[PDB]
Amino acid sequence: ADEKRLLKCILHDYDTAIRPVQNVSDVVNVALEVTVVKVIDLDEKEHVLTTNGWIYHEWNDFQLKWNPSDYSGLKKIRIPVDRIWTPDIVLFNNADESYRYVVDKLAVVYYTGKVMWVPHARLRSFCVLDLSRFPFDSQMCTLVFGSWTHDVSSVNVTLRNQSKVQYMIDGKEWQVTSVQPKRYQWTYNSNENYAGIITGIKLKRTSIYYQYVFIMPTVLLAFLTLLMPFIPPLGKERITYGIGLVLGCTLLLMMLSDRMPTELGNVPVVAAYLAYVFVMVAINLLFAIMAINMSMQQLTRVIDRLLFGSFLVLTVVITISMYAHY
Amino acid sequence: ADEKRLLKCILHDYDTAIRPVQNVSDVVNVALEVTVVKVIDLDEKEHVLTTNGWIYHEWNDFQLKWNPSDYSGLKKIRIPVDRIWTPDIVLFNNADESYRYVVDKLAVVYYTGKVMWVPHARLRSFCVLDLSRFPFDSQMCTLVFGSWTHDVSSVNVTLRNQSKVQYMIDGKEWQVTSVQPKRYQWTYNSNENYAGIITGIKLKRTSIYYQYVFIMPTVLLAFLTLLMPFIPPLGKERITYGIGLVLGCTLLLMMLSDRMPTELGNVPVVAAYLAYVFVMVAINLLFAIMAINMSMQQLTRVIDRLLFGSFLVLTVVITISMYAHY
Amino acid sequence: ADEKRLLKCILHDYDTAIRPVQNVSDVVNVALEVTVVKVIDLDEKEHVLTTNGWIYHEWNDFQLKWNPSDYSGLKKIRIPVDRIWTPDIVLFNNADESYRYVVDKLAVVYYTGKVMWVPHARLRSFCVLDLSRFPFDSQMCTLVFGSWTHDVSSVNVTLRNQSKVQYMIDGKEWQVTSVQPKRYQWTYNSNENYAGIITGIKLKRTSIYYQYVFIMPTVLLAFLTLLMPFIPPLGKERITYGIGLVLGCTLLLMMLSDRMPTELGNVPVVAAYLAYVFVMVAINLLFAIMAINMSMQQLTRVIDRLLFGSFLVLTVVITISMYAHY
Amino acid sequence: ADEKRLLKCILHDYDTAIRPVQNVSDVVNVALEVTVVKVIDLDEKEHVLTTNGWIYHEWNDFQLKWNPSDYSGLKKIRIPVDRIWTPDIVLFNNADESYRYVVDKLAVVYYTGKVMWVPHARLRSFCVLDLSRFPFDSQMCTLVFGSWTHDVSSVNVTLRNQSKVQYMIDGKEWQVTSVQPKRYQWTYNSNENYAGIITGIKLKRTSIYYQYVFIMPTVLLAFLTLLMPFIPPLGKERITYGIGLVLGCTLLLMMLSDRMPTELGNVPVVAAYLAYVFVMVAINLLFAIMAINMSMQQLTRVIDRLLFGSFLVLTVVITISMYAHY
Amino acid sequence: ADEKRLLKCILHDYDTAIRPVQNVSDVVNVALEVTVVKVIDLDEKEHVLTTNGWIYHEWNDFQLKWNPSDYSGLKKIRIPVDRIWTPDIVLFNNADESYRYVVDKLAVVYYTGKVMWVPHARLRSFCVLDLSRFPFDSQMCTLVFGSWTHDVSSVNVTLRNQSKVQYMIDGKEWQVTSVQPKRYQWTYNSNENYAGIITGIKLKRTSIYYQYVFIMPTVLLAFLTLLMPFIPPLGKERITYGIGLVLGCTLLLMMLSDRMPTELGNVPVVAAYLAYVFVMVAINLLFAIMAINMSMQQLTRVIDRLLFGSFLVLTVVITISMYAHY
Ligand SMILES: *[C@@H]1O[C@H](CO)[C@@H](O)[C@H](O)[C@H]1NC(C)=O
Ligand SMILES: *[C@@H]1O[C@H](CO)[C@@H](O)[C@H](O)[C@H]1NC(C)=O
Ligand SMILES: *[C@@H]1O[C@H](CO)[C@@H](O)[C@H](O)[C@H]1NC(C)=O
Ligand SMILES: *[C@@H]1O[C@H](CO)[C@@H](O)[C@H](O)[C@H]1NC(C)=O
Ligand SMILES: *[C@@H]1O[C@H](CO)[C@@H](O)[C@H](O)[C@H]1NC(C)=O
Repeated sequence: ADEKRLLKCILHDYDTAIRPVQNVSDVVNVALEVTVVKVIDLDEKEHVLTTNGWIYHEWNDFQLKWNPSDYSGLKKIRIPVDRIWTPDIVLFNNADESYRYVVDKLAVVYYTGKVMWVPHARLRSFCVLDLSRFPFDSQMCTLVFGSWTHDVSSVNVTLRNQSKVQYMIDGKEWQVTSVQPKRYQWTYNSNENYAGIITGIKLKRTSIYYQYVFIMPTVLLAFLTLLMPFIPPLGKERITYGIGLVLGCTLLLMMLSDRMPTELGNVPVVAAYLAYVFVMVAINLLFAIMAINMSMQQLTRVIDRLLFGSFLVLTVVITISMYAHY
Repeated sequence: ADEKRLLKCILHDYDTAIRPVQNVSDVVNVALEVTVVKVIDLDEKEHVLTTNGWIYHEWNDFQLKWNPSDYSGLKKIRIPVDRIWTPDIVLFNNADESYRYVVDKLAVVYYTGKVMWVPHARLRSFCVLDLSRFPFDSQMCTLVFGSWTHDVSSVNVTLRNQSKVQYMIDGKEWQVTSVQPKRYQWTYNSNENYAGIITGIKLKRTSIYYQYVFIMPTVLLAFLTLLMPFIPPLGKERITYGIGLVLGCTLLLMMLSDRMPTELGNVPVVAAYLAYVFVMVAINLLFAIMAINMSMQQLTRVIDRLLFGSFLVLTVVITISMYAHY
Repeated sequence: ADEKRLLKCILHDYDTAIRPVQNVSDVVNVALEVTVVKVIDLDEKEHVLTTNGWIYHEWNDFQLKWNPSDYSGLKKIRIPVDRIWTPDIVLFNNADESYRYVVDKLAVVYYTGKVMWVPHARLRSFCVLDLSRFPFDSQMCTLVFGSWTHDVSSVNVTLRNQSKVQYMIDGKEWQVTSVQPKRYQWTYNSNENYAGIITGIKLKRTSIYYQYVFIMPTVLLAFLTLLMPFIPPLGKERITYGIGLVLGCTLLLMMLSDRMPTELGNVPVVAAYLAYVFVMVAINLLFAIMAINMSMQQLTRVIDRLLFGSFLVLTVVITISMYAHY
Repeated sequence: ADEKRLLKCILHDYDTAIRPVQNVSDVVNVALEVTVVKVIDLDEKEHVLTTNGWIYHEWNDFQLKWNPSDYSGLKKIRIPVDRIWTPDIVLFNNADESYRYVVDKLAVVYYTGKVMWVPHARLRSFCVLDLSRFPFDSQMCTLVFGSWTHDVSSVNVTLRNQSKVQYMIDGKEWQVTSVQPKRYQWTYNSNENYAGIITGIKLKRTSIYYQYVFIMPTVLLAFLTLLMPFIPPLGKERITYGIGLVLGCTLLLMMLSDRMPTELGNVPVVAAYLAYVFVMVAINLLFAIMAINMSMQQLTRVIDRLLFGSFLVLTVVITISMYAHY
Repeated sequence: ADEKRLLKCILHDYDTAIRPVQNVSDVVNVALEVTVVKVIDLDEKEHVLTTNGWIYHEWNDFQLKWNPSDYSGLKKIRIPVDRIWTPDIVLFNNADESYRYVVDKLAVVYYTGKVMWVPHARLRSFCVLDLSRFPFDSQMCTLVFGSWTHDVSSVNVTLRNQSKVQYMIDGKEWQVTSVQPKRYQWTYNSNENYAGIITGIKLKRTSIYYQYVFIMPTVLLAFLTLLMPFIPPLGKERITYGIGLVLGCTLLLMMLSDRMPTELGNVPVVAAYLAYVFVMVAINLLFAIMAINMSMQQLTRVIDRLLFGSFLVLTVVITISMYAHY
């Protein structure tokens, strides 16, 4: 067949390690575009972002050159990348042992020498996230692609400006929206430059899981702690009520500590609210113990009334602040 | 032997990367049928479906052509796929790093050129599931198979209509039933088309695990919360009973939050019932605290009677609604 | 040396994909015997059985044939399986991504053409288990070995009847005993037959872990629930005692739900006993609340006496039934 | 260079599968010595021992033979094992899917034909452990190395008696000391013998983790249970104290069951002590309920005094026995 | 092209296993420098340090030698390491099964024969850590690189003194600072020396996670235990308050035991503080039980006053000591 003829012709002496430049003072312009098809997860316990998508490679191999008229058309031809040269472009913030692709067995080569690859992949990428508004947090995770072997004088990583589009994924957790990728240049020993593309995706947590698990038991334990100082001290049920709030808030703290990551810069607002509720139970237990201590003078109810007034107004302020965060 | 003769004959110049078409404007029709032998698990915590089954490949390789009379019969012959051409057909929603097969070492080739492969595999597939009726939920998970390298003008993925059958698996968790697969066409840059088969399987959770773990302690804590307002307030055991319900419902919430996934769109009905029980304990604690607060006028029992009446009728309505869900 | 001479002689034109039959209407009889050396674990949470053992292959390769007198003896010779033909026999219920062996680098070939392989392996096998008597359960897990590529007309999987022996392993968990393997024939599209061996091993759980973790706290919480109705109602300690049983039985339920698998057909007897204890605490709390409700007529002790009598006789019946299970 | 000359000379016709014997009735003596550099962990939950060390191979390859005077010295030469013959010696109790080495890329070959390998490795080995003295337990785990392909008539596994040394590792968990390795011979079908070395290492748990987590809360809950019968029954705080001990001992039991393995032969002494404390709380709750039951004759304090006396003397006996275990 | 000419010239007879020395009594000086770009995690539960960085190899290959004037410049050339010799330098304390690189597909070779490699990698390294000041602990973890095959007489591992720089990473967990690497020489059978570089990095935990999870509930439970002896004994709420502290401190202990590793040498200060709080609750429960025991002479308040005085002054001493640790 004619498809075997050009394949045996233009791969008769091809070496997969030779950089395809006609002159020694020349580079190859490798065009990249990462496109996410599905954001799988954002594991903040280990600061990784698991995602699925395809990275569009496009370079210009001048050694694979022919005219279609000698082969009766056939502009497109498909070669595995194990027999042609490929640029070593990997993630700059890879979060696993080795970088592997889902499909990497074919690459489209045109008659003009330009080569497309498009290997689909599952990318685990490190991305910095600040949990100062957990779980009502808007995020931004970056994927950095580039060459760690070839410098700028060997290859040139270029974004494609012909498709300056933006896309969105309406996940049930994250309302993922994309940011226009840019090029940022990393140096090496202040002489050699190692270029690379950077692509941000702006995650936005729209969750009903973390609200139901963390927001509503914390505000209801706050409600019970506010209901506590109407209990009269001379029956001996206020102290066991307070220690029940202590145990329930300890269980809620253990929930939160199981879910909140170790890799933490600032305290989340749900954690600060839970700490506020926990120390509020502590202060109310102090007031109950003092009240029953001098109950053995009996004009205690105005102290509990002003304590409920202060805790009511400050709890309304704190809850309104957390609602303004949401 | 004669089996070596045709193998050395029709693989004397075979290239595994050449697409087997006689004309350049021709495609190869690859027939697919996925068949599940056992659905292993549906991990909704990570939205994956682990299953075991074999995917039936069938294409037409015109380069492997011979007559049996020159080889004294032998219509069937078995070649490993590492020496012949195979289509790059993978899952469109694969949920692991790389796509691998359990057995992929043989493929049946006939004298008419048609090639069967049948590689058995363990497929981890992403599938969307809405837990609005957890755990009495009927589901539907899809397996999408297709080529991410060859377009429609190179290969053509075709369902086989000769076997339009349906099957079922009677698992102890899922009553798995199958749906007639169809073909859905995915586009690429609005010019190149990338076809593929889609196969739905309709899962149905028939579980006694999640009922015993979640349904019966929630309804029994509801029963205890309904029994609560018959306790007289002037003994100081109602408040510790209410905080015991608070701690028990917190433990049940921690059970549920351990089992309910983060990847959540809507709240499950067991979660809504547990939240209703938890806020019912909150309202009953408010009423008990108010009652013992003005116990220091003594006609409290009619308020507790009407409160039990309202909680009884609304609890019967909610439990009847959850039973109508089941 | 003479060992290289026959190796270069009878592998001078050997193809590893040719099925070794002299006539086209002939099969090769591959003799199998799986032998377990150690049953590692039975993970019922994922329905897998991890085991270690060697599978004894034995077939008849007529292409490796020589007389010892031309090579001065040397009946035994050892060839890696990468250079000779091997049958593609795998597990029919494999529970991992790919089937791999611990040692697969040598195979013994005799002068009569018969070939032994014996690759040792760690097998993860799916096996159906019914937990209707957890944890006093006698089990049976099956290992099915066969070819998914070669049919009956290509290879023939045969058990060896020369060694019809039975063995046993005295593990600290499982008293593992073996069952005589048999041959069961699986069909494919009702025309092609795909044979295979099946080997059952009869596990028997002899555990002191699950007894100490689950049986004794459940029966002691039953003992405390039986001790509950001797508490007089007019002190207000019966209700907090009952809610303490509620919280303790909730903790025990959370233990059991952590250990009991999701993949569940029937409720275990320890789970049914725990549910019975939990609803017994519910009924006793109902009786205590009713008693203290009409304590505000004072002839309550006969009701508690008959309640203890009914709960005593039915608890003795249930505990005797669970002991008869053991 | 001269280093390439002998490498091309004595590997000009080398086959990596030929067993290096001049006569057919000859074996090769492969000398083994495993040396542990660091014991990583002993996971008793899965009965594995993770360790790091190098296994010293030494055999006599008569096919790699030369005199140094033809190559101007160069007695030592270094060949990768992929081009020379190596014996297939693996662990007899391997605890992973496949046996792999950390470094296996070089092997030292001398001019006398003797070959050293020394591949460093991370070994996961099954070893039997009896937890009858957890966590004050002295242990012994074995590493068994041998060939599962070559029998005694092919290779001969030999310990080296020139280095009959013993070593020790002072870990913060295990005071690891080594035992002089010996040779134990395993049979196969009572005709073929499969030899192998066995090496015991005597672990000794010197832990402050398991003491602080398990020993001190159990003995302090025992202390509280002993303090319980001084509470007078006519205040209704003894029953809630006893149910608080029930809940605390249930939490401690859940700690222990999380840490104690399923793979259990005998109950640990900490588990037996916790069960004794738990049933002691049960007996004390029975005595408190009886006392408050006939409190409605008032000479109860001598019964509580003799109960404290019996529980004191038997608790001192049990604690002295557990201290004598330590 | 000219780039293929020298590649075919100086690799026309290259063997990848020959050590590149002109004389037999010569070594190759391999220059190493590990550089960390991001410290991923320090898992003290398994004593591993996961990090990302590149290790700078530099050796002198005299077999790859040419002048640029015969090839019109081209001093730099890039060869994959699979076709040239590379030194077998691995981690001496590797914490996984096999040592693999992220990128290892290129290596820069100059016209003077010196070869750079720079493979980026994710290193899991064992490092000793003493948790005597958890979580306010300054740490030091070491990465040891060297050859386990080539001795000092074959290769020579050398640090590069031209870049004696120090760097820092401002993580949200660890304020990572680097230490000047040195060379330490390991012996083998007291005759052969096996050199290697060692590089320390000085970690410093600056966390708000472990403080909020462990420090504040322990000090607040200490605060509640200090508030306990103002409760009058003749109401029967002191004992249930003390058992509530017992249950809350048990939950906090279970938090800490879940987070504190088994691999423990000394008790952490948070663990010692929690044990002190737990035994303080025990002593206060003893004093409350004694007080209510002889309440049935009534001058008890001075004993509780001196007990609060002693517990106040010793708690201030302990908390000031833990603050001086911080
Ligand atoms: C790489 O391509 C960009 C595209 O604009 C260009 O600006 C840059 O100079 C190029 N780098 C080179 C030629 O080294
Ligand atoms: C692929 O096969 C289907 C089968 O009906 C056909 O409808 C479709 O036109 C084919 N696609 C081509 C030929 O591009
Ligand atoms: C396979 O071997 C068994 C052994 O008895 C025999 O019964 C069966 O007929 C054989 N199958 C064939 C020859 O297809
Ligand atoms: C293997 O070596 C040991 C070393 O003493 C020897 O006793 C034994 O007989 C040898 N086995 C043979 C030669 O089969
Ligand atoms: C290795 O290099 C160091 C660098 O100073 C040198 O001191 C040492 O002697 C060398 N080792 C040899 C030549 O064996």
